[PDB]
Amino acid sequence: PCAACKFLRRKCLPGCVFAPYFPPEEPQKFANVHKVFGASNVTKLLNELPPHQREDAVSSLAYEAEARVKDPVYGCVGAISVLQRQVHRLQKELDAAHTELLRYACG
Amino acid sequence: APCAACKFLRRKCLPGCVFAPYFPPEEPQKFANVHKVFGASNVTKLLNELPPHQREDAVSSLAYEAEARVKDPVYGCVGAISVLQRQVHRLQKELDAAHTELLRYACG
Ligand SMILES: [Zn+2]
Ligand SMILES: [Zn+2]
Repeated sequence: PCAACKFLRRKCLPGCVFAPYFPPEEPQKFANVHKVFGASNVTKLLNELPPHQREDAVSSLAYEAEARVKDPVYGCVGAISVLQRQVHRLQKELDAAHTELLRYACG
Repeated sequence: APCAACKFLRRKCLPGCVFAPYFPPEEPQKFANVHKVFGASNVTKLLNELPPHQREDAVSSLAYEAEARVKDPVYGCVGAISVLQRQVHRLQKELDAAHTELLRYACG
């Protein structure tokens, strides 16, 4: 029984569409995804993808869902905002450093 | 005029519609993306998990996340995080090296 069928009460049949990606030892993975995206959407979105991309797709969904559970307002957009601010700060600092270095290089 | 959610769902946008303050008619693709990725029912319930003063930010985040998954159906906005993780590390390395070079100009 995969994590999905355990959660969903149903028997986990050969070819259960979640079993390849929701093992029972990771209950949190399916609970978060179901709460944020919904089991039906996930089946729909996985069917739209090449089979060889579905493992990475599930991993991304699980990451996004977990971030949504722990930060209901921003989810992982919060991380993106934090990282974008730090890029800006560092690029500003690098600007000053590069001009200082260029002045030294000119004698 | 019905909000973008009610126009998409082909239902009457009534006074008190939970979507109307956040899905204006001028931005139909915003709702279409959020509906595809999260679903109207999930957004309805999340919006009611939140106080009024956070709903606008929540929808903004959902919209960005859904648009990212339309553009990148595999990784979504996690691809952005991966890129930003690499870039921050790289810029920090470059800045540390520049500070080291500056000190050698003054001391070495
Ligand atoms: Zn199963
Ligand atoms: Zn409406």
